[PDB]
Order: sequence, then structure tokens, then C-alpha cells
Amino acid sequence: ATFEIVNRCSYTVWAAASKGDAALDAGGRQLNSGESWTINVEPGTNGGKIWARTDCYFDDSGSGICKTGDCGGLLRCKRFGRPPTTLAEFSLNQYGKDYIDISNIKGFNVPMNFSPTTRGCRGVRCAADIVGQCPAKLKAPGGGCNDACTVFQTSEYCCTTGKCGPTEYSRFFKRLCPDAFSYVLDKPTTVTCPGSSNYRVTFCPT
Repeated sequence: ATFEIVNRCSYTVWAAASKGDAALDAGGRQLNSGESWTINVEPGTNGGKIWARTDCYFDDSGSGICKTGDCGGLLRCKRFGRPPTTLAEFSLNQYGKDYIDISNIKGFNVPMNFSPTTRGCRGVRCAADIVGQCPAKLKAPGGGCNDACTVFQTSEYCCTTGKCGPTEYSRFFKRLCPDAFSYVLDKPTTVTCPGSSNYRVTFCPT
């Protein structure tokens, strides 16, 4: 499957792509404002994520740090990134269909549109100014808007027991972005697409 990753932000981002225990494609790359990077994701990939990272420094070996979404200090991510990270999430070729969503469960850093480039389903978007409107207690000093689990480490926010409800914090993310997951047991906003669809992830779509 192809994923075209487009940075429409006025600032550089370092795109990342992983399934948690492995890179997808090269795993990460710099995208200056306006740049597009097309990756190949193996059919059947389950639990893949794409995100942006901000305010990164890398040495000539590809080692360094980002202020949001850092993946073990690597340019080429092999693992998931440090919150806050707006997440484009997907599982491909799962009994004949693909499943896509955007999640704010691990916070928000950069606005995102995640849409098919092929027929048969709709895209999803979270492009509201979540950083600017972020509740004070959720603001990440390093940049972005943290989820409540990251900040407070409670069973209720982290849904540890598999019993949790919406919270004042989850409802903030849901109000700004109805079409993204705001907490673990949110009513799903997952879109079913034809198996083997292709996609575009646009940072700063609006």
C-alpha cells in the first residue's frame, strides 16, 4: 500500500511510520514545508501508525531528539513516538478490508487529514487548533497538548481496567475533533475502506 505523506505546515516536520516493533518503510524522514514523501507499507500491516515530529535535531548518524513524537532518538523510527502525537492509525487487509482512524489518545501535536486516494470510503480529519486551545493542565512544556493519561497516570484516564468513561479532558479533544478517538473506549470513528486501498496523510491540511 502506498501512503503519500504531505507536510502542508509552515514549519518542518519529521514524519514517522511504525507498527510498534518495526519501522514501516524507512521509518522516518524530514519534510520541509510543502514536501511529500511516499512510503510503501506491506499488505496485512496491523496496528500501523504515522505521525509528525516537531523541533528535531539529528546528527549525521540519524541520532538525536525531537520535542514531540521522538522515537528513541532515531530519525528512522522503529518504535512509537513520545506523546503528544496526533496519530494516523491503520490496519490493512484484515479479512478483506482496511481500517483507518485518527486518535488523540496519545495527545495532539500537529493537525492531520488522513484520507484514501483510492475509491470506496471517506477520510478523517483533526485540524482544529487543539494546541492553542489546550487546557492549561494538559499543555506540554516541550510543545503540544498531552492526553490526560500521560499527565495523570490514573486508571480512569488510561482505561487500565477496560472500564472507563469520558472525562472533562477527553471531552475537550472530542469537542475540537469529533472524528478522532478521544479516549480508549470512545465510540469508534474508524472508517472501513476497501482492502488494499492507498492513502494520503496531510499535516496542517487547512
